[PDB]
Amino acid sequence: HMKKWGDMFTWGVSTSSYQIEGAANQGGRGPSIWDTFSKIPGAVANGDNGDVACDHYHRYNEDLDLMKWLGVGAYRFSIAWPRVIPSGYGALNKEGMDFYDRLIDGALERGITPWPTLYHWDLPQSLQDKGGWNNRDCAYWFAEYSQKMAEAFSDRLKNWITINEPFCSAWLGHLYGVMAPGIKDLKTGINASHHLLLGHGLATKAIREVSSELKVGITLNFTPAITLGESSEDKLAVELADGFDNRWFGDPVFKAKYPEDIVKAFGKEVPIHPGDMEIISTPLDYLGLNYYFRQTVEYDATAKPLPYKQVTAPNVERTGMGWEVHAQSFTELLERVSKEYKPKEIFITENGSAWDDEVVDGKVDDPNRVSYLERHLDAMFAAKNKGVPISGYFAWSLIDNFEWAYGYAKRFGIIYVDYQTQKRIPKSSAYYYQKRIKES
Amino acid sequence: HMKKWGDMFTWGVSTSSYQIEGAANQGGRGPSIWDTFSKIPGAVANGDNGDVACDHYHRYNEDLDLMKWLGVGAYRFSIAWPRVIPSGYGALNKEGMDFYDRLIDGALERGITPWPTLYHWDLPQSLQDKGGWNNRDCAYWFAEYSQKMAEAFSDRLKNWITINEPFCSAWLGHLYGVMAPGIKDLKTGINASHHLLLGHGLATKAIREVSSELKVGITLNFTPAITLGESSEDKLAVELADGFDNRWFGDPVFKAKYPEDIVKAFGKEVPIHPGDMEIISTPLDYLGLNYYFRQTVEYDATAKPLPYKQVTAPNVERTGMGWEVHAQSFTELLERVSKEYKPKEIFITENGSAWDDEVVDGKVDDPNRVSYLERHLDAMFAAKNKGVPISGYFAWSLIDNFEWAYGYAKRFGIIYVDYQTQKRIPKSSAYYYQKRIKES
Amino acid sequence: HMKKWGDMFTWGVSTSSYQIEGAANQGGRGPSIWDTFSKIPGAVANGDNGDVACDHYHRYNEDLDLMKWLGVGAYRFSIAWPRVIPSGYGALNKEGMDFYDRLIDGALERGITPWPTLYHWDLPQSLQDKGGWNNRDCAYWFAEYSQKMAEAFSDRLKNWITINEPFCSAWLGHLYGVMAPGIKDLKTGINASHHLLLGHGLATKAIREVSSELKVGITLNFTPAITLGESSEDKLAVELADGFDNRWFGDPVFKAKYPEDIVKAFGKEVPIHPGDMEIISTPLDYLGLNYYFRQTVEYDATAKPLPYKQVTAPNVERTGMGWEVHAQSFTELLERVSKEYKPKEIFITENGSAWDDEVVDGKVDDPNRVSYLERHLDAMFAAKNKGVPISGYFAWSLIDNFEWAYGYAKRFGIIYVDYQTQKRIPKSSAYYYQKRIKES
Ligand SMILES: OC[C@H]1NC[C@H](O)[C@@H](O)[C@@H]1O
Ligand SMILES: OC[C@H]1NC[C@H](O)[C@@H](O)[C@@H]1O
Ligand SMILES: OC[C@H]1NC[C@H](O)[C@@H](O)[C@@H]1O
Repeated sequence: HMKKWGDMFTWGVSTSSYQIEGAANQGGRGPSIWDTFSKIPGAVANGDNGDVACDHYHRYNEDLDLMKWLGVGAYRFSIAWPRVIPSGYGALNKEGMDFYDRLIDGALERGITPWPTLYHWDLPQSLQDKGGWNNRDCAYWFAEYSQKMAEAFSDRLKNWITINEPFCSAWLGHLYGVMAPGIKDLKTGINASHHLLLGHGLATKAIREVSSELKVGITLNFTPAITLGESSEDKLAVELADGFDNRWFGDPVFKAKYPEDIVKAFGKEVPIHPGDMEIISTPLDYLGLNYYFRQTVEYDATAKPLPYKQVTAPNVERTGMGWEVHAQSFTELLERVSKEYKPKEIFITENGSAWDDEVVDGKVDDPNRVSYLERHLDAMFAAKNKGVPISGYFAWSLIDNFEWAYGYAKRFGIIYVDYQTQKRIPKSSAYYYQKRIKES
Repeated sequence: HMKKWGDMFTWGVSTSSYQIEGAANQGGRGPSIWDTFSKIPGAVANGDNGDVACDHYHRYNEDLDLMKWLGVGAYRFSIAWPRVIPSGYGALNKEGMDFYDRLIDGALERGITPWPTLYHWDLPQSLQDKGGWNNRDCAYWFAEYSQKMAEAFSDRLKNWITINEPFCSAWLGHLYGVMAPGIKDLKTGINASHHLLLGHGLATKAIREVSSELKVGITLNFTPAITLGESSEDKLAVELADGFDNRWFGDPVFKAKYPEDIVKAFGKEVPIHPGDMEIISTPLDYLGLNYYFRQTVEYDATAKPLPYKQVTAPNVERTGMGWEVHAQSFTELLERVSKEYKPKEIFITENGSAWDDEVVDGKVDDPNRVSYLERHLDAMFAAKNKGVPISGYFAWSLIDNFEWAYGYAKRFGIIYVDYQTQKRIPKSSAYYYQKRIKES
Repeated sequence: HMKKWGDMFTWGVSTSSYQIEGAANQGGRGPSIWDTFSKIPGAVANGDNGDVACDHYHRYNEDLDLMKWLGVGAYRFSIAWPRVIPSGYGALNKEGMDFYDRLIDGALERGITPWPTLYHWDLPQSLQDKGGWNNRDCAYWFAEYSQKMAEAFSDRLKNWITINEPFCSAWLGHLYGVMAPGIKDLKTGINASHHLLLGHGLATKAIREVSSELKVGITLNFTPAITLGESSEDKLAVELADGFDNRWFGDPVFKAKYPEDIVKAFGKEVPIHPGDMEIISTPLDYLGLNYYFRQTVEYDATAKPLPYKQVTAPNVERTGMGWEVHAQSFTELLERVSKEYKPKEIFITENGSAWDDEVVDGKVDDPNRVSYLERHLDAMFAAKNKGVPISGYFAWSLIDNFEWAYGYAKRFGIIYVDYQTQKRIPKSSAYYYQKRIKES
C-alpha cells in the first residue's frame, strides 16, 4: 500500500459562502435562513451575523493570492443559493453568477482547482417561507438549482459536492434549534434529513445529465462515539449516538436504507416515496469526509429523542471549542468508513481546529493549531498507508470566519482575519501547511 | 518496482520548429523542404503552410510563460537547421543562432530545461537540391551542423536528441511522397533511411566529442501492429508491418543490423559502407519514444512494397485523426521496447491526441483530449511500476500548430491557438496536465 | 525501505554569517575573532577578509529571490553573535536584530523556512579577550545569547541548530591554529571542545525553556578514516583519526562520555564539572550532519598529539581543495551514524564541492560540481532507502563566499559571485539542483 508511480494527492483549503463572503445585501443577493437566524436575540454569540464577515465578496483576489502562496492545488468553496437565485426557484441573479465566474476564473488562472459545494446551510429564506427542508419540494428546488449551476460552471468545474453535513442542517437546525432555521421538532428533523438526502440524490443525477465526465460526491461529518463505562446500557448509548450522528446519513447514501435501530427508537416514519432510496443511494465518485472530534456518551433513560447524553471526559486535551483532540480516532474512522461504506475514494473535505489567537507584533503564532494539524495529517496518512483511498485533504479553513452560532470569536483559519481592517495575517499554521504541501 | 527515494520524473511539453515558429522568410532563414512542399497544390490540406504558424519566433516569451504556468520542468523543441545554416553546410546565420540563445536563456530563467531536437524534418532546401537524404553526404552535413549546435549551446543544454521519427522522413517523405520532399521511390526511401540513421550516429559521436558530460538519444515512433485475422498470412502481415514501421529503425540503432525479413522482402540493398553499422548503433543515454496508436493490418498479396494493408478495425474509439485510442497498447509497447532493445532509460518525447475543439465563451473544454491524456499517463505509469525505466513524459503539444499535410485543421495542443489573433487559450487538458504535474 | 504516504523531505541551501554578510563595521556590529585573525598577515590566503564578502547584509533581498527561484524549502543561515550582541553578553544591538528580522520575514514571505545556526565560528572578540572558548563562562555566555535569539525569533523559527563543527572551532582554532583564534595548544583545544559542547547543551536547554514546540540539534562534521596499509599499527591509526575527528564530539553528545582511547592517548584532563555530561548529552530532535570527504591515514610514531599522519592517497579524484571525491563513503557514514548514535532524524546541513570556475559569456558551466552533487545525492538516498532517517539536504553553498583561511579563491557556490561587482550568476549546478528539488 506504499506509494506507486502515478498516484496523486490533492492539497486544499475550505470555506463556505455565508461564513466569508459578506455583501449580504449587495449584488442582488436575497436573504438566507442564516440572515434571519442571526437576527434573533440569543441565537448567535455577541449578536454576530454574516452581513460583512471577511468581505470575501470584494477581497476574493487577495484570498486567491494567499491560496496560490500556500501552494494548494484545490479550493473547496460553496455557492450561495440565495445569491444566485434569490427566490430559491426561478430567475438567476446575473450579478451573483458573475461573482462566481470571476472567482472560478481567478482560481484557474492561478492553477487552483475550485471544488464547489452546492449547499452549505444558507437556504434562501424565500424557500424557508414555504417550509424549507420540511417541504419535499425543497429537494427538487435544490436539484434544479444544482442543474443550473452545473450548466453554468461545469465547463470548468469537474468535481462537485452536493450538500455539506446534513447532520447539522437536519438535527441542529430542526430538532435542537441551535442552527438556522431554529426549529425544535423531531418529525421536522426527520423530514428535513430525508429531503436533504433526496436533494443530494436528485442533484447528483441532474449534474450527471449535464455531462458524463463530471464527478459528484456528498460531504458527511462523522463523530465517532465512545463511552467510559462498561455496562451494556452504556454500550447501547454508543450505538445510539453512532446511529443518530453517522449511520442516519451514511446508511441511506451507501446502503439505501435508514438504520432500523434508530427508526425504531424514534417511533416515527421517514417520508419515503417510491424511488427515493434508489435516488439517495445513487453511486458517488467520492465521499467528502469531515472529521474534528469524537464524542463521549453514557446512557440516560430520561434523555430525548434518544436515551443517551454527552459526557465531558476528564483530563483530555481540548481545543478552544471544548472539542477533544484525539487524532487516533481519525485513523480508525477512516478505516471504518472504508470497510463499512466502501466509497470509491475519500477526500477530507474538512479538518481543523480553533484556538484563542493573539496578534503580537503583527504576527500570529498558533502552536496548538499547528500541533493539531500535524497530528491529524499523520493520522490520515496512517490510514492511507493501510489502503484507505484518501485522495486529498482540505484544511478548514483558509481564513478565520463566521463560526455559525459561535460568531467570529471562534477562529479556525490558518490565516488570521482582523475584522476591524479585514487584514489577513498568515499564522504559524499557514507556514506549516505550506511546507507540508511542498515537501510531501 | 515501487517508488524509492531519489527517483526522479520529468514532465515536459513538445513542439517542433517548422510547426510553430513562423518567421519563415525573416531573420535570415533559408527555405526548408517543407516550405517547398507546402507550395505544391494538393500536398497540404487547405493549402496551409508554415510561413506564420504560431508566430513563436516572436511570441516565444508567452509560450515559455505558459510552460512555467503549467509547471513543466522540461521543453522539447527543435532547432531549424535552415534558420541557423541556410545553405545547409557553411556559415552560421548569427540572427538565427541569437533566437535560439534567447529561447534557451528564457527557458532557463524560468526553471525549464530545454531538450533540443536537431532534426525534426525541416531539411534545408539547399541540401535537398543536392539530393537531400538520398545523398550519403547529408549524414555528414547533419553531423557538422549538430557539432556546431553543441559547440554553441551545450554549455547550457546537456540532453540532446539527434533526429525525430525517421519513419516519417524516410518512408512518408521518399516512398509514399505524402511528406516533404514528396518523392515516391522505394530505393530512395531505403537510402534516406540509412543516411538518416547514419546521420544520427555521426551526430551522436560529434556531440560527445564536444563534451563527455553531454547525453544523446534518438526519437523513434513505434506503431504496434495487430491483426483481426487468425490466418498464418495475417500473422505474417503483423510481422511485416512491425518490421517496416518499427524494426527497420530500431534494429540498426540497438542491434546494428536491418531486419533481414524486410531486407529480403524489399529485394534491394541498403547502401551500407564500412563503419556505418558501428556508428548507427553507438550507445545512447536514452530512447525518446513517440507513441500515439496501434495499427491493424491484414495480408494483401497485391500491396507494395510489402504484401499487407491497413485495416480500420470496427467499433473502437478514435481521435479526430481517425487514430485508434487504446492506452493498454502503450503499456505493452513500453514493456516490449525495454525487453527487445533495452535502452538505458526511456523518455516519452511525444504522446497526445487531436480532436475538433470549439471556443465557447472564450474557453475550450476538450474532455476527449483530457480522457486520452489521463488514460495514457495511467498506462505509462503502469509500465514504470513494472520496472520499465521511463524517466519523463513530454506532451505533444504545448500549442496547436501546423500538423504537416493536415495543416492547421488538426489541433494537438493542450493550449488552443486562435490563428486569426494568435491568442493562446488553455484548454481543459492544460488544467488537467497542470494538476497531474503538481499532484503526482 | 519503502517510501510511504506522508513522508517528507526538505531541500535547502546553506551559508554562514561571516562568510557572506560583509558590513563588518556597519550596523553596530562588533568585531569577531575572524575580523582579528584576518588582519594578521599569513593567516588567510591573499590577505582576504570578511569586511565585504558577498555584501549579503545589503543584498539579502536579491539572495532570497535566488533561493525562491531555486525552489528550496529551507535556508540554513547563521546569526552573527557579534552583530546582535557586540560585547558578547549585555546589550542587544537593535540594528543587528532588525536585520535578522527582515531576513527571516523575507524568507517566510517567499515560502522559505529559515534554519538558524547560532554559532558558526564568529565568536565576539570581546569574549575572546576574556579567554574565549578556553573560559568555561563562554558556554554560559553562548547559552544566554541563544536564549535571547529564541526569545526574539522563535515565534517564527521552530528548528534550531546550536553550534557548527566544533572539530574546527576546537582543534583547528586552538590546537593547529589554522583557524581563528589561531591558538596552538592541546590542553586549550581540549578545554575549548568541552566548553563548545557544554555551550551546545546549555543552549539547547535554554531554547526549550522558551517554548516546548521548538526543535534543536547540533551540526557535526564527520570525516571517515581509512588506511591503505595492512599493518596493525595502520589500523590503529584509523581508530585514532576517527576518535580525534568524529567520536571526540559525537560520543559526548550521544553517549555522554568522551572516547576513552583518545582521552588516554592525550593524557590530559577534560575540565568536566559534575553535571556537565548530562547537559552535553541532552536529547536532540535531529543531528545536522556535514560531510565532504574521507581521510586516508597511516601510523606515525613521531606525530602529535596522536601518532598518525594524513596520507594523500594516489590516483583518486579530488576537488579544487585537494579533497578526495568518494560518494560511497557518504552512504556508509550515514548508516554508521544511524546505527552507533541513533539520532531521531538526520539533516545534511552541509555537503558540496569547490572547483576552479570560469565565467564565459556571462555564464558559469561547472560540470565537476554538478557531478559531485549528483553522486552525493545518489549516495544519500541510498542510505535513506536502507532506512536511515535522512529528512533533508542543504547544499553548501547558495553563493560563493569567504572560505576561511583559503579566502575567496575557493568557490563552493551553486551561484557564482563576481566580487568586483557583487553580481550573482547561477552556475550549471544551480540549474541541476533546481531540477532535483522539483523532480524528486
Ligand atoms: O465547526 C467548524 C466547521 N465544521 C463544519 C461546517 O461545515 C463548517 O462550516 C464549520 O465552520
Ligand atoms: O502527428 C502528430 C505528431 N507526431 C509526430 C511528429 O513528431 C510531430 O511533428 C507530429 O505533429
Ligand atoms: O569548507 C567548506 C565548508 N565546510 C564546513 C563549514 O561549516 C563551512 O563554513 C565551510 O565553508
